[PDB]
Amino acid sequence: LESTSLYKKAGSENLYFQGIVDKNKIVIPMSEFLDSMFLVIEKLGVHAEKKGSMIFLSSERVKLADWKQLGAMCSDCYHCKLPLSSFIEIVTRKAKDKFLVMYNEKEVTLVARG
Amino acid sequence: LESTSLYKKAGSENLYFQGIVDKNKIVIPMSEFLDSMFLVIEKLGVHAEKKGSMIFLSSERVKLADWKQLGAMCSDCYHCKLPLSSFIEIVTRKAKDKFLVMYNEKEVTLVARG
Ligand SMILES: [Cl-]
Ligand SMILES: [Cl-]
Ligand SMILES: [Cl-]
Ligand SMILES: [Cl-]
Repeated sequence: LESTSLYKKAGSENLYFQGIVDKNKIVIPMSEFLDSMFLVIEKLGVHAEKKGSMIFLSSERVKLADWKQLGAMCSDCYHCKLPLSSFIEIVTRKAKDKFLVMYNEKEVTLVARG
Repeated sequence: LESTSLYKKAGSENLYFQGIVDKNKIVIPMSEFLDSMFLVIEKLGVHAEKKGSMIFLSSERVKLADWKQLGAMCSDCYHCKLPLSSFIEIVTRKAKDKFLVMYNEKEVTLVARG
C-alpha cells in the first residue's frame, strides 16, 4: 500500500530490456525509462505523467504520503508533483546497490559500481 | 539584459577550478556547481537559491522572461522557479559544444565529447 515500496521489489530487469546494455553500463532513453517506472505503480492505482521536467502523480485508491515524505509537492493525499530528477533518484534507490545512477533530459545511465 | 545570455559568455573556467579535472571528464560537486552558476547571474541583480530539487530565482531589476521562455514557472516577471535538472541543462548549453553533460543529486559530470 506504499507505492514507492514497489520499486524495492521490481527488478532492473525492466531497465535491462529497455536499455542498451554494455559490460559496465546500461543507458536507457528517458521516455522508455519513465514509461517502465510509471507502469510499476500503475498496479496500486497510481497514475503518473511527465510534463516539462515535472512528474505528476494521482491516485484513486492509494494515498501518496510516502512520495510526500520523500519530497513531493502534494495538494492532497491523492495528488502530487515532483521534479524529474527527484523521481529518478527515488525509483532507482535499490539499483544504487549495484550502479552509479546519472542522467540528463535525454537518458538515464547506470554505471556498474567498482 | 537577458540573464540566461550571461552563460554563453562565462567560461567553463569556473567549473574547471571547482571540479575534479581528468583527461576526459570534469566532476563538480552539486553545491559548488550551483554556487558558481548562481554567482554568474548575480551581476544582473538576479538572486538564485536551491531548496529541495527546485531552483528559485528573483530579481530586483532584470525581467525573467528568458527563463520563463525556457520552461521556468513564474508568478510574475521577477520571480520564477524551475527544477534543478532544467536549470543545469540551461546553464550548460554552451558547454555542450565540448562535453556530454550528466548529473545526479550529488554532482555534475562533464565528459569530453568523442
Ligand atoms: Cl531497504
Ligand atoms: Cl513534455
Ligand atoms: Cl548560440
Ligand atoms: Cl535543500
